Amino acid sequence: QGFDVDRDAKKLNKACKGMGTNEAAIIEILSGRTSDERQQIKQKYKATYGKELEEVLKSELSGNFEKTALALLDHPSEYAARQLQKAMKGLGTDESVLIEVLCTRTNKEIIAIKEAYQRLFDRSLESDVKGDTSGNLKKILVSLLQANRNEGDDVDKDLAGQDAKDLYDAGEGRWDELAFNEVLAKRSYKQLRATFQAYQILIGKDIEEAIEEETSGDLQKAYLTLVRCAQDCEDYFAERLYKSMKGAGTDEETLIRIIVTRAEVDLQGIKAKFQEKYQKSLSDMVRSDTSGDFRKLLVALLH
Amino acid sequence: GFDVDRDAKKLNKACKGMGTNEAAIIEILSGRTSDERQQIKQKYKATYGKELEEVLKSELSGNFEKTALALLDHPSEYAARQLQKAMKGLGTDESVLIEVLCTRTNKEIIAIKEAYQRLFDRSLESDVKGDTSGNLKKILVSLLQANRNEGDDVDKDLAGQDAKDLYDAGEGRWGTDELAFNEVLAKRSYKQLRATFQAYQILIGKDIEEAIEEETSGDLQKAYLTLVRCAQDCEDYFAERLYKSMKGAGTDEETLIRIIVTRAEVDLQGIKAKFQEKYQKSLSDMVRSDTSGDFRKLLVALLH
Repeated sequence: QGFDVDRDAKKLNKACKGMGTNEAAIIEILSGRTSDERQQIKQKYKATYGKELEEVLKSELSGNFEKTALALLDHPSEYAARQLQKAMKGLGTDESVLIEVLCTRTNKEIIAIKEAYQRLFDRSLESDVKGDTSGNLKKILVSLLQANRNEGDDVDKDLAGQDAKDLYDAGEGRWDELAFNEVLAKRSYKQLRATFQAYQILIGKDIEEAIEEETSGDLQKAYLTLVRCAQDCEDYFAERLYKSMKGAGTDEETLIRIIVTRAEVDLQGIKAKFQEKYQKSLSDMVRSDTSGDFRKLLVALLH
Repeated sequence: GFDVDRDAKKLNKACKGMGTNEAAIIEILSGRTSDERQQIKQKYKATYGKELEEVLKSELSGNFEKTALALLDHPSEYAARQLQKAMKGLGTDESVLIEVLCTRTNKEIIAIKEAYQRLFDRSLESDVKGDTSGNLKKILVSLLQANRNEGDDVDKDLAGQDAKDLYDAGEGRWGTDELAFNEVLAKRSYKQLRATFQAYQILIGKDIEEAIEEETSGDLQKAYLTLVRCAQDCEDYFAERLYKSMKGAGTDEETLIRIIVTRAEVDLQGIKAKFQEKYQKSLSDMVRSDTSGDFRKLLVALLH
């Protein structure tokens, strides 16, 4: 009945500036509330308005802005379970996500992940791990799933000395992998730090050199991850955040998983170690390697 | 302090606002012709000082953004983008390259070559020669010449003679003469090729597609069958490609967008009709069951 170019270009402007206002409100709520507060909001939303909040966002958000929003609406253990289930695509496939989660979680966190996995997918996380890995990698990951790591406060100096000697002899092929599995999975992080410094004194190498020389493949990555996590877990995640950005493609899945799951664990320590390690802030590199509403949400999560 | 009722109320306000704002964007991107929204894109830049495509990239995401930006490009430019994205190695896959080059007229092949030069400072013919191989390279370059006969006359003597040539080029015990198939399927008219196919059926007893499936292989076969099917019934070709791109939980949504967008003002209404007859269900219904979110609303709106 009459093409009005000025009318159409006007309500497009009104709609676009409305998108930015609403997304700003969504970003404000998701990045300004704790996980428990977000759970209270999500429950109150469905009671008052009769719809599941996660469902409403699925129908109006897209891309990595939607993935981050739904990740923040899950419990940290639930999103970790969704990440593990998504990454297990058969034997021989990439295992980095399974190594990252299991080698950096406490006993209570691993138990919460195993509970979430069983509830979300009607199967045990251990069964899928046994069917997706093999060799000594299966042993160590299934071992970590037992969630029985020593988590006391005390250090046994004589035990740290004996473990260091046993780890060196296992690299020489005495009584080659069962010793690394037992020490790295069951000793406390504080006990392992004493074990590593004793290994440096006795042998002359740091334990990471010995691992790089005596192991390879995904098993080496798991041992190095357990060592890095016990010495400085914030430095580990800072490097994983950095390496996931170098490139125009950018593994944004790793970016979301680390920022969301570690938010109320050690995200502030990760940001400090990141600045000290790369002379740039983690937030500054998000702006350099992301864009759109997804960048705006991550920057808000980094404060 | 922390007010749960306030934040949930603020969220419901922001959620209803995004539904309203997206409805306004969908109603315009699907309610205006390509020329009409080309004026809106330039009018938006003059009135508000920001390019519309850049404003949408910062607020839209996913395949909703991909469709929105596809509707704001000329169908020649978006076809050139699809070629540049799918071109990434000597082997790889050539589905997008075969689909576009074997279904466009001379006027449309030129506009893609022009847009590809303007967008990427590169020759589309040059990039094809580096990505393709074998006789698939020779036929796709031959289509890029945009010199196919587009007359209305049909030479019945030539249709019968080309039919004999296409049979002799596949019955040679030395090797299938692929240079002869590249000649007929690329330079004869669509209406001329139909007569060539009818003559081949009468002379040989096999359909021309049955002869291709047992005398060529790989992507060269896919290029031939695409040329035959678009010359025979191009609305039925895109009807199948739309159907098979959705049969599955994965759903190739890139192909779904590329077809609906590049063929919107060409023969999309003919594609929708052939889809209904071919599968007993409308394209709008199958899209409604194999997509979700604001991406589904924008597709349903594009199908009217």
